[PDB]
Amino acid sequence: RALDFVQQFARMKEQLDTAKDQLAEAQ
Amino acid sequence: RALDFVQQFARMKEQLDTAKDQLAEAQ
Repeated sequence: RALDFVQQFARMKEQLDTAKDQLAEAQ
Repeated sequence: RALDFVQQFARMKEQLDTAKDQLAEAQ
């Protein structure tokens, strides 16, 4: 309900960070 | 508790933009 969503949102934040680092490596 | 969904949609917006920029760099 709440804790599960917090974990999910931190997960997608780390997803975003991984995507940004991949992008930086690409450039 | 719609703040959760709004923040989630913002996260997906940022992820989508990152993926689009990755596509542009590959091109």
